[PDB]
Order: sequence, then C-alpha cells, then structure tokens
Amino acid sequence: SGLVKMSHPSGDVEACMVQVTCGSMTLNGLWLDNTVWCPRHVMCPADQLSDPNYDALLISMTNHSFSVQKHIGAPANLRVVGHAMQGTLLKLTVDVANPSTPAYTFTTVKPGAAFSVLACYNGRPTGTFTVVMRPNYTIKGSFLCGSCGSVGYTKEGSVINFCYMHQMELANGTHTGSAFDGTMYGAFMDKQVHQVQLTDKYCSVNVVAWLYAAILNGCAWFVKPNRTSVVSFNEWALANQFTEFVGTQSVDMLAVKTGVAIEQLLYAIQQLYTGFQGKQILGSTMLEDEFTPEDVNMQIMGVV
Amino acid sequence: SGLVKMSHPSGDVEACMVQVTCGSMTLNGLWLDNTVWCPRHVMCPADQLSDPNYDALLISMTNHSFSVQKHIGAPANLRVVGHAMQGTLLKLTVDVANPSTPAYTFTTVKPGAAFSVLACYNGRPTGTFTVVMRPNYTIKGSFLCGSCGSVGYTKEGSVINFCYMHQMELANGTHTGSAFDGTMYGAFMDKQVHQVQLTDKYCSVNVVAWLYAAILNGCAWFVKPNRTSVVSFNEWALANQFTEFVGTQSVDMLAVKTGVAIEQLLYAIQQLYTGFQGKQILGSTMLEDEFTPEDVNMQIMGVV
Ligand SMILES: *C(=N)[C@H](C[C@@H]1CCNC1=O)NC(=O)[C@@H]1C[C@@H](C(F)(F)F)CN1C(=O)[C@@H](NC(=O)OC)C(C)(C)C
Ligand SMILES: *C(=N)[C@H](C[C@@H]1CCNC1=O)NC(=O)[C@@H]1C[C@@H](C(F)(F)F)CN1C(=O)[C@@H](NC(=O)OC)C(C)(C)C
Repeated sequence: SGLVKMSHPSGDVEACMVQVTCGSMTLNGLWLDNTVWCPRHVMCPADQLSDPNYDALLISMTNHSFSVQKHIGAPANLRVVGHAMQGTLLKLTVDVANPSTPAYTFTTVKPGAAFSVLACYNGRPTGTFTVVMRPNYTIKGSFLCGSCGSVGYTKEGSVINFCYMHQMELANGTHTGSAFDGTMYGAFMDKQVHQVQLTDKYCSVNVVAWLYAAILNGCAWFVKPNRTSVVSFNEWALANQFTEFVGTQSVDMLAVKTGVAIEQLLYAIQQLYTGFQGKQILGSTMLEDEFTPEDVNMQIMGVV
Repeated sequence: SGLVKMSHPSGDVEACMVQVTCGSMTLNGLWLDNTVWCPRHVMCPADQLSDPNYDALLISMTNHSFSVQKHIGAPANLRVVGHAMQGTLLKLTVDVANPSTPAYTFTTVKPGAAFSVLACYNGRPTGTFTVVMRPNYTIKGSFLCGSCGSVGYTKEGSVINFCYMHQMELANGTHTGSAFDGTMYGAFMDKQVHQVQLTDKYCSVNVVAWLYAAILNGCAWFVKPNRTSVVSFNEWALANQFTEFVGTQSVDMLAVKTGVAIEQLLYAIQQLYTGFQGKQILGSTMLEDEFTPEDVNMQIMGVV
C-alpha cells in the first residue's frame, strides 16, 4: 500500500540521450535508430532569440554545423549525415543506429495525463520526476539552463511512448515543450517574448482517482450518500476552475472495488474545494490532481 | 526554476537488480561485485513468519537452496558459492562479479534525509520515487507483495551510496527496511507481528528549506521581521510534533542567497503550523517537509 509520485525506471531512456551542439549553443537530444531529435533553437544565436527566422537559420547550416556526442554508457561521436526541421524540432540523421533503441512510439498527451521526465544537462541525465500536463498546456517541472532536449515519456509494457521534449520556461516553475511531431504544447512560440498562459485548473478526474486512493487506504470521512451528476458537476466545474469530468474504464474499476459511486465523489469535491477545515486526506489539506486513475490502479492494486 | 519531487536516474542501479528465490519464496536482491544482498526472510516459510528462527533457518540451507537470476539487461543465472547472514540481510557470494558494478558506498540515513527508491518485482524494476526517512524511522512508500529487496540510495557524483533495502509494511502506506549493515531502520523485527511505531513529526529543517524555495520562486508573504531563536523554537517543536532544528551549511547558503534569516522562518512556522488561512505556498496549504536543503540548493541554484 501507499500512494506516491512515481516515475518509470529511466535506464532505457538514459541510453538514448546525447549532447547536441550548434556553434555556441548546446542542449540535449534523443537518439533513436539513425535519428537524433533536438529543439530547433539550438541553431539560434542568443542575440536573435527574441525574433528568430528558423527557416533562414536552417538553410545557413550544413550537416557539419551540428556535433552530436554521447557521454554516458557507450561513448561515441556520431556523424551527422542529414538535417531537417519538423515544427519546433530538428531531425538529424546520423551515420550509426543506436544499438540500444527501445521499442517506442510517439504520442501527444492530453491535459490530466501524467508522464515521466528525464532531466539532462550536457547529454548527462541528472534527475527524473513525473508531471501532469496541465489544463493550460504547461507542465510544472524543475528545469535550469541547458535542460532543453530533456524528454518525457510513458510506458506500455516494454514500449516507450515519447511525448515531450523540453523547450522553454514561461514563468516561475512553469514549462512547456514539443511533441515529436514538432508541435509545441499550448502552441507557444520558441521565441524569447512573453506569452500569456491560460489560467490553470484542477484536473477533476485525477481528483476523483485520488479520493478513491484515499478510500483504499482507509480514509473515507468525505464520503456521504449525497450525489452530484456528471452533467451538473460539469456546469459547476466551469464556474469554479475545475476541468469537466470524463469517466473512463479505469475510474469505473475504482468505483467497483470501493463500492463508492463517482457521483458521490463529485459531490465531495464541491464541499472540499473551499478547504477541508482542519481535516486531512492522505496527508494533504487540499485536493490533489497529480495522480491519474491509471496510476492509482497500478500502485494500489497492481492492475494495468 | 521550479521545485518538484525528484529522484536520481535509476539506470546504474537497474543494472544491479536480480531475483532471489529460496524455495517457495521470491524477492529482489542487489548484485555488487561477487555479492548479492537480499532480505533474510526469503528463507522463511509463510507459516513461520510470525515466529521465525533465522539462525535455524540459515543452518538448514546450502548454497544450492538459493537461485539468483538476472532478467533485465544482460541476462544470467548466477551460481551461489557462499551464504551468510548479517542482521536482517543475507549476503550470498556468487561465482561471477557484476561487470556493471558502480562506484558505491554503504551509508545509514537519518530522519529528514531523502533518498531515491527503485521499486522492483521479480528482479524487474517497475518504478522510482523519492522518500524522506521519517522521524519515527519509517518511510512513506508505495510497495506491494514481492517488492522486498528494492533498494534506496543517494548519489554523490558518480558514487552511489546505498542506504535502504525494503523489508516490510508496518501500516497503510508505512514502510521500513534495512541498512546494508543489516540493521532495520527503527529497530523493527522482520517477524509478522504488529509493532507499534512512534508518532510522525514534521522535519523542521526541511520545512525551512521549502520556505526558502518559496522565496526563491517569488513567494514571501509569510516573511516578517519577527524572529524566533533556534533554542526557543526547539522547545516549542517538542511540544507541537516538530523535530528540533539543526542548522547546516546548506541552509546557510539559502539564508545568504535570499537575505532572510533562519530565525524569521522559524517564527513563520509557528504561525503557519495551524493553517495558512486560505493562502498558499508553492501551491500547498500545509507545510511541506519532503524537500531537503540540499535538494533545494540543487534544483533551484544548480549548486551541490
Ligand atoms: C533550454 N535549455 C532552456 C530551458 C529554460 C531555461 C530556464 N529554465 C528552462 O526551462 N530553454 C530556453 O532557454 C528557451 C530558448 C529560447 C526560446 F524559447 F527559443 F526563445 C528562450 N527560452 C526560454 O525558456 C525563455 N522563456 C520565454 O521566453 O518564455 C516566453 C527564458 C526562460 C526567458 C530564457
Ligand atoms: C516483501 N516483499 C514484503 C513487502 C510488503 C508487502 C505488502 N506491502 C510491503 O511493503 N515484505 C513482507 O511481506 C514482510 C515479510 C514478513 C516479515 F516481515 F518478515 F515478517 C511479513 N512482512 C510484512 O511486511 C508484514 N508487515 C508486518 O508484519 O508489520 C509488523 C505484512 C505487510 C502484514 C505482510
């Protein structure tokens, strides 16, 4: 038992991290098969970051403008034999296929979904943590200068689903990056100009999963017979900075195991959102929305 | 910027995990050089777990009573050529030295200290998270059947300091394990009998580090000129379920960078411990004590 902020083991992804350098700029890249992905702003001089012309930067480069080095594990310098831009990312083709390429897919995550991040500097992993894609299409990470190209991913069995490449910090503790189609989460621009963000909201479905996790760990003081329908809750949520609730099979399994209906926990949220009044749930005095239904099913019941 | 629950990259330790089987019992072990460490209760039949005689169990075993298998990465079956007991752990000598043994030390952590845990089942890593050794010598983990032998560790540079091998769950979400001298944290017995725990307390020095992290991320509404001396705070702490505060160089660096004295934050704790009254600090409505001064210095300032 117990519910914690859990990340995937990072070793499989550590074996794919490289350092990418373009002139005076350096960051991290992801080496899969014969391709190295990295943020395109590695091509931009500091003095042009406020108004880059990435199309012009790209044509000013040759294959030799990029240097790709693997430091950790099996060391190596990889020769770039091709270069292309896709959205906010570069795709560098290298002459050697990564012998440690895992089974992988590329996916784009949705608000409320959780993924593991491997934070790296100079091609060297330094930490791992789990984030939730916020309703305003940012993440609340921990990233310093040089962290771009750090990757986020989920895992289904042995398959790694890469979903995030770190790009920028929009405000204190507020970050965004690209999916591997090159689209920036939240459509923010990789240019150094202030860009307003939407207000953050509570992820209602994750709050429900966490309340179920509480029931499963012996904490149910907030469960009453009262119920609020999904439709009624969703009108309320839009007026109170909560996301609209969408049920899933994963949530249904928790309702079955506990015998507590989703609608009872929606009612509870409407009472608890103003404060627990000295009471606590799983050691917290506020609603927690960083645990997904899938995370709860996995940690508490072993079920995937 | 940003402060999150961060763990070390786990790849170096993943390469050291094995499965250890003794009869009908199986769990994880740690393979370093020619030694495999694992919990001694792998020798105990389920029907004797409430009153084991580990000295008698050990003499009833031969080297062949243990089977050690590595599943992930470089697979292998390791032949046991020696077996010994140290405290609550077994030390099995195997015929092959782990070619991926990192530089390592063994250390015993203190309340308030944080470490990374690699949770494993059947010799296969499944997740990683960071815990703090609680003042009552438990950890708040996430562990299911089969998780014993999962390891906790810190890292100083490239050196891994192993400090924890998972042994048991004492209550919901409440865990303990061994240091690698074989001593159980909190002196709990590896026998299946209820064992009372001391009450948990807030780790005051980590609360101070987190308040400094708040100041560094633009949040200082709780800072006032008022001060409380360490001596005065420590008498108060013993009456209010807080640990006694011990300053360190790591804390002093945060006081210097922010210009806010430790004694100002000790006063703040005495006002905030009853509730923030609708206000928030780093997105929380309660004091947080899972971030150490070292963690804060590292994540926010890059400094080790
Ligand atoms: C990649 N190494 C960094 C990561 C950034 C550094 C501080 N904390 C982080 O997460 N990425 C950048 O520096 C980008 C690159 C430039 C651009 F995005 F291409 F324009 C500027 N970057 C920013 O992150 C800026 N943020 C911003 O302009 O938001 C509108 C700041 C943080 C001002 C450099
Ligand atoms: C190792 N695989 C497990 C881990 C345990 C399982 C449930 N969640 C966990 O963290 N360890 C055990 O099952 C130990 C082994 C026995 C003994 F410690 F050697 F006696 C019993 N174990 C327990 O954890 C028991 N806890 C206990 O008796 O506390 C006093 C329970 C959880 C009742 C099996």
